[PDB]
Amino acid sequence: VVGMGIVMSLIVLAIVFGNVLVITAIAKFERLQTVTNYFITSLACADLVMGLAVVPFGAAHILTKTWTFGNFWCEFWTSIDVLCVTASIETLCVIAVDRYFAITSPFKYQSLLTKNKARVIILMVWIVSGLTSFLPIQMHWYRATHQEAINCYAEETCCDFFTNQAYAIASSIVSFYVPLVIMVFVYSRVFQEAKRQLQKIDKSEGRHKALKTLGIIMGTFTLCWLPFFIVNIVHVIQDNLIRKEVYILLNWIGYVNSGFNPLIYCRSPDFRIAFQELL
Ligand SMILES: CN[C@@H]1CCc2c(ccc(O)c2O)[C@H]1O
Repeated sequence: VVGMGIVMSLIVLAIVFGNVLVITAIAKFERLQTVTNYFITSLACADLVMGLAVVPFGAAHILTKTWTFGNFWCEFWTSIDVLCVTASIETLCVIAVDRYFAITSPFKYQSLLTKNKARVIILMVWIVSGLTSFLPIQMHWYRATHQEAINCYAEETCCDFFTNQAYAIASSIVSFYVPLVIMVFVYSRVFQEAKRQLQKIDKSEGRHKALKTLGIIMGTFTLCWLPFFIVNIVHVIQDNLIRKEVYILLNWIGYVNSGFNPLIYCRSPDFRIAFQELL
């Protein structure tokens, strides 16, 4: 009777609105065009596809309980989902490394990062993301062998995710773990440098904020994406261990992280000034 799809609809609305506003603010105002702002543009683009194309279809599968469209559309949708997730995570890793190189070596920062090199870095990230998602799925390498997967593949009405051990492990390793280690090392080094500067100032002037910022940045990403990949690894090893509904719920918890990115990275006085004029 009552339609409890409002919670799913608001997620799409917020994800579209925030990313569209960020993209328009960067594009229209020339005062915000900076090398560090191209990575934010790429991340916003990845988040925007997902609200428009993955969440709306996914909800219909959950609400209608059937996949009206064809099997080819299942393969295409799964490929887009994997592509966008891995691209967003790798963009976050690139942003962290850029901040590390900015803070650790200030004299050589300008030569290390130029407007030309950022283009190549972004293109390499997107190519690596595309190789992981489209090529294996579209060539039918990831498919399993057990009977339930075969029956699901044969029917053109159902649409469920079944994968084998090698693809699951390699996909998790490429998408999540190496970027996690890189960001951990980056932010530990940045925190050490900040603490040294604070103690120097205190020892100079004889007459918290960094911890809060790092906590926000690391904690939102870890809480959003860490729980899903653990069960992604586990469910292959032990088939009866984890039920499906938990898998879908954790995967949808992971999707919400796309709508939060403007809250963490975008805000700043210049971005606030830009946002004031548009609305
Ligand atoms: C449709 N759900 C998929 C299933 C597997 C998977 C996801 C995201 C990133 C990956 O590296 C994956 O291997 C999930 O979005």
